[PDB]
Amino acid sequence: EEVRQFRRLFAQLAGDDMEVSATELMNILNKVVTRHPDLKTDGFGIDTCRSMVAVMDSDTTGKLGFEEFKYLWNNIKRWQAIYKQFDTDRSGTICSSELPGAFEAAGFHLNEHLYNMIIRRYSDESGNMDFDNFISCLVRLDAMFRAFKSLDKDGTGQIQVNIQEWLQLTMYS
Amino acid sequence: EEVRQFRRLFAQLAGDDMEVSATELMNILNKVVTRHPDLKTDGFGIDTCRSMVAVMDSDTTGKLGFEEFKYLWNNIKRWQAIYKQFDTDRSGTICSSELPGAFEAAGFHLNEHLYNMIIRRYSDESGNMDFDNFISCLVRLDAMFRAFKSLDKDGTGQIQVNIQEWLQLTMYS
Ligand SMILES: O=C(O)/C(=C/c1c[nH]c2cc(Br)ccc12)SS/C(=C\c1c[nH]c2cc(Br)ccc12)C(=O)O
Ligand SMILES: O=C(O)/C(=C/c1c[nH]c2cc(Br)ccc12)SS/C(=C\c1c[nH]c2cc(Br)ccc12)C(=O)O
Ligand SMILES: [Ca+2]
Ligand SMILES: [Ca+2]
Ligand SMILES: [Ca+2]
Ligand SMILES: [Ca+2]
Ligand SMILES: [Ca+2]
Ligand SMILES: [Ca+2]
Ligand SMILES: [Ca+2]
Ligand SMILES: [Ca+2]
Repeated sequence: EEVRQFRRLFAQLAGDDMEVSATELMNILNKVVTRHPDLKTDGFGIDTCRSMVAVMDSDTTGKLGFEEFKYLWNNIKRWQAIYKQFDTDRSGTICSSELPGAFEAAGFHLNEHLYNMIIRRYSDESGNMDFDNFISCLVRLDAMFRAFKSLDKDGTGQIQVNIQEWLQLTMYS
Repeated sequence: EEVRQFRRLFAQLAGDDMEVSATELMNILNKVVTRHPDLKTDGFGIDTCRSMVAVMDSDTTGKLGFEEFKYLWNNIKRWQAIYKQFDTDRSGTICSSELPGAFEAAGFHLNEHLYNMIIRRYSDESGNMDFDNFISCLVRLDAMFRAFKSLDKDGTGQIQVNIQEWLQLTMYS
């Protein structure tokens, strides 16, 4: 049903090597947002898309297999709905006061300091975040929570990170 | 003298707020790299410059002050010299086989696994890395080593962090 449409989508996007490259992902995300005039964006750039692919590429093939792509695509589908719901002035962007509500709706309850850091890193000079920056941020945030969770086997809220794992987790992202 | 020139050029670049934004940095790196055609590039994009600024913004103003800028600039100047030196076929690009000499000359000794990841994230389908990607990689890799070492004064090879700390450390595009 939806399982067959999705499988078709992935097959046609992934093409001859049966995995989704950064460039394939970039072209599809740009194709789709082009149809949503309520999402303001200067575009999905290659560098951003290589970042998204690396962070999602948990088997280190270089590209996104079916499950990796499914996980990402379904996140974006939920996250775009959130963005539109929380763009309560229809600017096409998420401003500083809209951001906490949006991230919280996505399951990320941060604190003022962390929201300010993300606005600082991801939002523009007026404190507005456009749609590709918003998705780029959430992919990584979601990945970073997941990485923490894997390392926190005993549920102490502290993790021990060796230098090798640190370099992999930050450089292959 | 060189010191006076550097201060003038920074003052001119930083303008009214006396700090260098990601957009200001993008513009000057694109203007300078165009004068060095041996450094082949598809350009410095805004996302890559926002990341550089973020990783260099140690007083969290959101932009690079004089000392933060100088430090990034001096690294870029050393690193461009290494890129030219280790580009032995003169392709304007750093191939997989040229990369470790270059990283070794920058002071970094990474295992094969980490090279594979960096090559997948930053080089093309032929294993060639262009100049903006080489610089983006090195600015990040340096910053990540420096971050880890700051938190591991004793050289245990490990750091311990909570979720807040982990997010502050990693939430870098
Ligand atoms: O449920 C799904 O898989 C959907 C996929 C989808 C929607 N439009 C598409 C266009 C192409 Br060319 C392929 C696949 C498409 S419909 S949900 C939706 C918005 C939505 C879903 N993913 C999005 C990504 C981006 Br970038 C922008 C908008 C997206 C809606 O109902 O509006
Ligand atoms: O060759 C040039 O264009 C140089 C420009 C230059 C020197 N000092 C500058 C200060 C600012 Br705020 C802007 C431009 C300046 S002199 S060579 C140099 C560094 C260097 C060499 N190649 C480079 C490429 C890129 Br992209 C960035 C810097 C590069 C230097 O003297 O530091
Ligand atoms: Ca493919
Ligand atoms: Ca993969
Ligand atoms: Ca808004
Ligand atoms: Ca954007
Ligand atoms: Ca400025
Ligand atoms: Ca600063
Ligand atoms: Ca070469
Ligand atoms: Ca490039």
